[PDB]
Amino acid sequence: DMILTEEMQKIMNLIQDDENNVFVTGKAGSGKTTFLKYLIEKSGKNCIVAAPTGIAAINAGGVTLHSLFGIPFGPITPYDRLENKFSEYKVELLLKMELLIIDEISMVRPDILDTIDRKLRWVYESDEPFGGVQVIMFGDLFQLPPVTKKQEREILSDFYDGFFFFNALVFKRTGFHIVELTKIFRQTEPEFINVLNNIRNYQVTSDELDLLSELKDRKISSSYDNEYIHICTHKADVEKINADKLGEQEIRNYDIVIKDKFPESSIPCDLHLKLRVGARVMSLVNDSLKGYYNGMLGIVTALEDNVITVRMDNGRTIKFERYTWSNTQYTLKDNEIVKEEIGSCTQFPLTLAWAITIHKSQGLTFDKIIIHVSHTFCPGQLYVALSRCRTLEGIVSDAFITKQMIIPEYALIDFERAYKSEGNYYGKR
Ligand SMILES: Nc1ncnc2c1ncn2[C@@H]1O[C@H](COP(=O)(O)OP(=O)(O)NP(=O)(O)O)[C@@H](O)[C@H]1O
Ligand SMILES: [K+]
Ligand SMILES: [K+]
Ligand SMILES: [K+]
Ligand SMILES: [K+]
Ligand SMILES: [K+]
Ligand SMILES: [K+]
Ligand SMILES: [K+]
Ligand SMILES: [K+]
Ligand SMILES: [K+]
Ligand SMILES: [Mg+2]
Repeated sequence: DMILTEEMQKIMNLIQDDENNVFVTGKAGSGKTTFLKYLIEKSGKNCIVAAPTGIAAINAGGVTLHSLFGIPFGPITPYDRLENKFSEYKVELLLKMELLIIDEISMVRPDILDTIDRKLRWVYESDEPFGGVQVIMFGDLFQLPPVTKKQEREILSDFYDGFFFFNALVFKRTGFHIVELTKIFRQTEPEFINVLNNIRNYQVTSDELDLLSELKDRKISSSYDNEYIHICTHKADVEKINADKLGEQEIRNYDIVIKDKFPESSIPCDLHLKLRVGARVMSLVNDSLKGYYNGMLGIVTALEDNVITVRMDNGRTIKFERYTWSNTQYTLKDNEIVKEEIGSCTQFPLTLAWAITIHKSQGLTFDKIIIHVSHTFCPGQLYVALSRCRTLEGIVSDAFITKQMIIPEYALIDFERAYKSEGNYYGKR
């Protein structure tokens, strides 16, 4: 099924030289996550996969950056004392790590990368950036940026020119190639692709916003008994919609089981899943053999002790059983890095889905969406919402989309221009 595009080939070609660090990014729905999974499978026996959040790490089959490197919470400046001592076994592990793959790099503050650099140089007793470890980073700055507090920006401001990962001081001493994936798979309509790619970059014309005006529809947007999913900025609004529609009549509760070490912030499913016949639900896992994917929507038709029957919007009925997620850590076996399970959790891979937040929609595909617009969108939020849908016809909004809803981050525009001007490379050569 998978196509290896010229851009994907370029990435694989670059990493044949173990001195090359690489940032892989791409337009919405261009195969970043799929290609990450491909690269990991090809990445050999001294590779560690990490991500900045627990759910992202579980999804990637890796570990959190915080656990791997013992990173404290909050901003660390280059001058803050790093005394966090690793265990002997952790040191032995890191000394065998030849390649570090980081997913969702776009949400990582620059000081995090500098702390990783510092700790690896400490472990390797070396002046070489990252202790000489090869680094491959995947993300999308235009969809999934960091969220920072004012106090955090104020601490970092004396040391950093900006608050994205590429602002890390380590990139005065090393650098990375960039490959952007530009073949879009999710959308197929050139007109839709063109407006999405313009919105992505805040190069959109107030004149394209007319094409989007036809998406506004009061009746559909105010309906909750269709097969649209309501995409909202705020968790509280999503919770209210799902709770209101769930109601209190004939509800069944299904409790999570957690075994051993599995931090709550890593748990990707509901702790106490409450459903009824007729509830709109979304699948949380990819299982091609069983005929569902992460993000697939349906309606509950039956509830039993160990099976939840759901008629999916594609017409297929699926008997969902409980799914088990595995929490791992890396260890050594001989001189090779291997994974070991340290905990697990078990629950039906379903969640209520009349509504979803923009944040929880990240990376997912939908056929029919209702976008609840906001006059206080943050950068990338409208783009993420629109780019969830396969086709223009599947999108409805509750009000006209306007230029006020597209907030630019000019640092990102400048970054893109900078690396392109240097042969798709950023930092020290
Ligand atoms: N190499 C590929 N060849 C063919 N189809 C692909 C390929 N990669 C991805 N797809 C298809 O495109 C869909 C979206 O891929 P995905 O890997 O989620 O992209 P993404 O860039 O991570 N999306 P997003 O995080 O929303 O910007 C997949 O579910 C596949 O159907
Ligand atoms: K594929
Ligand atoms: K290509
Ligand atoms: K290749
Ligand atoms: K090296
Ligand atoms: K990016
Ligand atoms: K920099
Ligand atoms: K553009
Ligand atoms: K909202
Ligand atoms: K039960
Ligand atoms: Mg993705």
